[PDB]
Amino acid sequence: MDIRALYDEKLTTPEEAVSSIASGSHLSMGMFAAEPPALLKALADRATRGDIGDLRVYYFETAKIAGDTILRYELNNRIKPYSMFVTAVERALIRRGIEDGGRKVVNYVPSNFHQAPRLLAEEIGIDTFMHTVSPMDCHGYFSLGVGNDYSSRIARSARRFIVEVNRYMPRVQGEAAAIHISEVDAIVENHVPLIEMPVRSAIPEYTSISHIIADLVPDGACLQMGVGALPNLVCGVLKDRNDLGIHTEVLNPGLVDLIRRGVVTNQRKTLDRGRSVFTFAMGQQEMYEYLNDHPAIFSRPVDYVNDPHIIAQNDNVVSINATLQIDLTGACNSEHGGQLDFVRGAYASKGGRSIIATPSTAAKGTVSRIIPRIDGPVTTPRIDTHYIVTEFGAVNLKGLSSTERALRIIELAHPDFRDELTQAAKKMHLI
Amino acid sequence: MDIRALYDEKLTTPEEAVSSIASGSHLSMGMFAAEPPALLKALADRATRGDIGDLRVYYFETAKIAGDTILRYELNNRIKPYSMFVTAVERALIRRGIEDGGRKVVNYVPSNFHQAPRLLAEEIGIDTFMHTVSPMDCHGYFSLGVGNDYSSRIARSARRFIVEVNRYMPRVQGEAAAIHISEVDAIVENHVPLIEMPVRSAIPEYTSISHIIADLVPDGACLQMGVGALPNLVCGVLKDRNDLGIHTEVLNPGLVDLIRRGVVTNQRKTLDRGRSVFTFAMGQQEMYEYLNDHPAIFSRPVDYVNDPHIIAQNDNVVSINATLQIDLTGACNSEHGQLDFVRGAYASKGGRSIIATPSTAAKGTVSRIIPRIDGPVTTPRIDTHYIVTEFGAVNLKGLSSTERALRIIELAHPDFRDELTQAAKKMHLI
Repeated sequence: MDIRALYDEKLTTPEEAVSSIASGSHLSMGMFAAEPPALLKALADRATRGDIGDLRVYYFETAKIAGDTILRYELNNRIKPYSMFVTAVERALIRRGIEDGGRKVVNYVPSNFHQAPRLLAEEIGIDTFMHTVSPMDCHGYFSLGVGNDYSSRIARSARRFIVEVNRYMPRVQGEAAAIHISEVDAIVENHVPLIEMPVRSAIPEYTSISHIIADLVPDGACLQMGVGALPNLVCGVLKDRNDLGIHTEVLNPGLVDLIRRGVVTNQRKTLDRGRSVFTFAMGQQEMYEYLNDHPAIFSRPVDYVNDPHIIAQNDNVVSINATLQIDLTGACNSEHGGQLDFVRGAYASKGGRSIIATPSTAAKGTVSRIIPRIDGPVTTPRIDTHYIVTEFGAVNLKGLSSTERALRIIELAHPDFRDELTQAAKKMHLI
Repeated sequence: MDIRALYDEKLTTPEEAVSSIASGSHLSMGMFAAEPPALLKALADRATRGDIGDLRVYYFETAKIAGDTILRYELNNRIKPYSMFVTAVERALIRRGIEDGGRKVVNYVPSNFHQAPRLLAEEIGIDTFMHTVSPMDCHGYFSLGVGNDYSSRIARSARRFIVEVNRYMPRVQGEAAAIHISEVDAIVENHVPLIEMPVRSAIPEYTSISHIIADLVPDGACLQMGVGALPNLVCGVLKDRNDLGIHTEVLNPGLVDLIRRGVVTNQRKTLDRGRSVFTFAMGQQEMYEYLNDHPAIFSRPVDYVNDPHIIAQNDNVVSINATLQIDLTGACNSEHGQLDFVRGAYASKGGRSIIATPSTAAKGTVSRIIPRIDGPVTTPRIDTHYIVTEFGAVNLKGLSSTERALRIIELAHPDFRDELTQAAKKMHLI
């Protein structure tokens, strides 16, 4: 009942906060900007001093904060990274491990992001959860801010929950987004700016792509949008629209701009009418500040947002994702869970469209991103692909034969490669 | 108003019935036993006479009926197979084509079985549909019998619907399973036994395997069982359970036996309480006869039955499917459809998806546990729940790549664990 008394009792230093984490246990943390830099530096220091060991850390969407501290290659023998998604940080480790006599240093845990809450809480189990939070409000609640995802579940299921208060973390309204002090085991404070998503340059091809994509977005569309230069530009094209909605996996600066412009009203959604729904947020300082106390933005846990069945309840969903390669069948590959939840959900939505877009080439036009056959596991299976788009147009693949697929996909390739690809298709018997 | 008058008006010969189908149009037909033999023979003949061309046929689960009629190789240029699953019949055509001068002769259409009704009705478009049906009842309705699937949907969407009345087709109750006479364009009669799935004999491993699986089936389970001896036999170890339910893609003999025995009450299901749900059926004459007018069996369309969200509604779902290979990561491969239930069972409260296979093939000489699947998979590794061989069961959910590989190598036959362990080390699955 005395919230200022509980806060003072629980408030401590980063060093002391992480000091009681058991060796040989399971720890998890928020995603990206949610990762708590002061707590993680102190924990990394505990390993450096040889005072903790055999600590498994299970997580998604790592940022420079985790990579610079606990995930640093030298602590790999004491803090074991159990990544459930592989980003730039793990790729760097993976390469280092290969060069060190094919040593294994990342313990990839295959999973569905939409199942993360259940996997972490039930099959795996998380003993300690750490997350950056907004400042306590006058009723005693902290907000997970940029993060909802699996965090709102694991913050509660973990045997200890440690928070890092940071005034740069927006106070976001959402389902289980708010956590009462009575539910927090320790508090440290570190007011420092949130980590930013790098702003990436627009290549020329995105212009034609954004216009091709934009023709495929109807009024009343309910947007889900990934990150990058391409989706931002698309958001740029949609500024003249009206009455759009948002139900997105990640909330990004392009989408927020449409909110700021009054383009997104959410009045045509079936679920969460009136509110922009997302499961975690990434962007730049201007966007992070804008989320603070916004009543028309509402974070929800990932097992809700990325449930394809939930997605489909909104009419006219448009899912826009990027990929690196598309093959002649055409399966798509985004590497070299998130996305796939929305491909399925958007197709299921009434009037819904799933769009996957890529420029037709890479490397100053020397490499085709339209290829004969993806190498190994794919991102988007060919049975799920709906609409693909390059600077040369768009194709809806649903119901097309293998031959019809190969022929139409080749026509989206750069002219320099159509002859080469046509030959490959006959050799593969796609014809 | 007068059904007897409408019937005689529409009744005709297979020849005349199919004589009007336009060249260059799209046709589809029921699955398996639903494939109308008289109508399809008559259609194949038009192609032989050279009286029809450029006809695309879109379908799933070919049966020797279509295999021996419209699908015969010599007609490939006139009746074009647009296959949405690839089974034994298409393999044979495809192999023959390669021998006929690297000629492309089968068109594969990638799809989700549970999207089949929409893909076919809306993306592809179907003009003529043909399906075997039970005899007209005294209210003027035929039944799709052993077929619902996408058949219920396309019978209505096609410009023309042609039925083959067969007294051997059971009269089955289900959603849209009954078709009024005013919804039918033409009728032919051909009373002949339905196609049977071959009965297959058990191999010894199924005995250990069935036990391991049985032990994973909780009180009041809601079953889906995959076609084949393995699932058929696990049904057998369940002769003793009580209050089981059925919500399955295919209704097979093993499941029907549990119904016959009173083991299945469906009283613990949340959806379709009291009724066994399936989307199409395959078995032998004894099972087909048993379905006739059964009030506790209810077919529903595949876009309902195979919707993972629907599957999950029922508590304690158990999905038992078989496969040919499991790799060390470990995805599964069923080829030389079911993914919906792998997803649905895991989502069910108390649900389990089980995929099982003997650990070896070729008299113990080939391991069915392999390092990495060659090409595209059936069940992806992020979706696999429980995998079973005669050496035990493992729940893969939440396991790391190392944890997956180590427990999986122990499910391989001992002759192979070392050879497999070394491959894993080389792949850095370690």
